[PDB]
Amino acid sequence: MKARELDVPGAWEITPTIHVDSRGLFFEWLTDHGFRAFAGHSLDVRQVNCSVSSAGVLRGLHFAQLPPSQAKYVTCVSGSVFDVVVDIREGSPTFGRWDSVLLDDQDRRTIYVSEGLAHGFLALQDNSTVMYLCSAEYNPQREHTICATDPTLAVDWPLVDGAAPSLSDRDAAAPSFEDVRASGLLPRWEQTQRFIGE
Amino acid sequence: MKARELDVPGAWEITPTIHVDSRGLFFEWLTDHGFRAFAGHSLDVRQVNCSVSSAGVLRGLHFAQLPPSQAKYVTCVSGSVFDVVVDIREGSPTFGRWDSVLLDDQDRRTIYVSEGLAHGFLALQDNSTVMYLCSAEYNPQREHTICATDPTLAVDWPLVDGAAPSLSDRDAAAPSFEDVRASGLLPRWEQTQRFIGE
Ligand SMILES: Cc1cn([C@H]2C[C@H](O)[C@@H](COP(=O)(O)OP(=O)(O)O[C@H]3O[C@@H](C)[C@H](O)[C@@H](O)[C@H]3O)O2)c(=O)[nH]c1=O
Ligand SMILES: Cc1cn([C@H]2C[C@H](O)[C@@H](COP(=O)(O)OP(=O)(O)O[C@H]3O[C@@H](C)[C@H](O)[C@@H](O)[C@H]3O)O2)c(=O)[nH]c1=O
Repeated sequence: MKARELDVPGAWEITPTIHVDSRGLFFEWLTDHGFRAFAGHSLDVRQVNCSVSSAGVLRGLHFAQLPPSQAKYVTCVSGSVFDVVVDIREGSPTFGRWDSVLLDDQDRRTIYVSEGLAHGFLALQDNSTVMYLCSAEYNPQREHTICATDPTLAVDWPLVDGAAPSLSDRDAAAPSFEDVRASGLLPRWEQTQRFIGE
Repeated sequence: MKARELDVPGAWEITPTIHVDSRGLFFEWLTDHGFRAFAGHSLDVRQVNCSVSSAGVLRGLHFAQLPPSQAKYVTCVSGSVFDVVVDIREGSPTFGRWDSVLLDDQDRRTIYVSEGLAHGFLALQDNSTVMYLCSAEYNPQREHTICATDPTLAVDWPLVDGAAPSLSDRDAAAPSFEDVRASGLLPRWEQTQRFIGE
C-alpha cells in the first residue's frame, strides 16, 4: 500500500495492492503495520459503517467534536463517489481549505480522515456503496453538520448532471460554516495536533 | 443488530438494522457495544481484507493455527455467497460438523467466525464482493487449508449450475481433512475455550 498526504494535512489517499487472478481479485484493505506506517499509531476500530447511495446523493459535510472526535478510513466497494475533506480546525495554516479523491470500484482507493476534520461525498453512480472504519462509536450529540454547498468553503461538487444534489433532511438543514464557527463546536488546530500527538 | 449462534458454537449469524431513506440506505455493520454483547469481548481489528469473485468461485476451507488464530467478521457487500463454517476443533461436542449463512447485498447478513474454526464461501453471482475484519494480520506460516469438497466433511455446496467449483492453485492443492487431523495443526476444543475465555 502507498499513502499520499492530501493538501489538507491529516488526510491521506491510500492505494491498495490489488492481486488479480482468473477468479476475481483480492486486496488487504487495511493492515495494522500499513496504517501505523503513515499515521504513527494503530487505528482503534470501534465501529464500521456502510451506506448505499443513488447517483447525485450528497452526504455531508460531517464532523465529530474533539475529544475524541472520530477518524474514518473510507472506501468505495461499488460504483463511485467524489469524496471531499475540509479543514475546519480553527487556527490551522490551511483552515477553510478542502481536497478531494475519487473513490471507486476500479482503482479501489481509500481516504483516511483524521480526528477533527469534516468529510463528505457525492455519489456519481447508482448503487454506490461506501464502507468506513471509525475510531469512535456513533455519538449523535457530538456529531454535527456543515452545509455542503457553503459559499465560503466553495467545494466544487461535480454535480450530476449539474442538477442539485439529493440530500437528507438533516444535511439540507445543515447550518452555514459561519454559524458552525459561532457555535464553538469546531476543534482547534492546537488541540487536534496535541490529541493525535498523544 | 441481532446475533443468532449457529449450530457450530462460536459462530454467529448477525442481522443488521438497516436504515432506509430517500438516498438509499445506511447500517452500522460492526459496533463495539453490539459485538461485545454476543462475543463477550471487543474485536481487535488488526487487518481488513476484501475479495471479489465470479459465480462458482469457491474460496476455502481456511483456518489459522491457535494461538492467536484469526477471528473473522464477514459480509457480502455485492452479489451473494454461500458461506460455510466447519467445526475443526478436536474434542468439540460438534466436531466435524458445519453450518452456513447466506451473505448477500439484499439482507446484508454477517457471519462471525471465532478463533480455531474453518471457513469458506462459494460465490453465487458474478462480481460478488466479500469484506472481512480480522483479529490478526496475515500469517502465511500459520494459515492453512482443508479441501473444500472433502468427502468426510461433505459440505453441501450449492454448486453454480451444478458445475465443479473454480478454485485457486492453493485451494485445489488443499489436503484432505484426514491429512489435516494427522498433521497436529488442528486446535483443540478446550484450547479454543480457554483462549476465548481469557
Ligand atoms: C452516522 C450514523 C448514522 N446512523 C443512522 C441514523 C439514521 O437513521 C441513518 C442515516 O444517518 P445520517 O447521519 O443521515 O448518515 P450519513 O450517511 O448522512 O452520515 C455519514 O456521512 C458521512 C459523509 C460521514 O463521514 C459519516 O461520519 C456519517 O456522518 O443512519 C447510525 O445508526 N449510526 C451512525 O454512526
Ligand atoms: C488471506 C490473505 C491472502 N493474501 C494473498 C495471497 C495471494 O496472492 C492473494 C490471494 O490469496 P488466497 O489465499 O488465494 O486468498 P483467499 O481469498 O483464497 O483466502 C481467504 O479465504 C477466506 C475464505 C478465508 O476465510 C481467509 O482467511 C483467506 O484465507 O492474496 C494476502 O496477501 N493476505 C491475506 O491476508
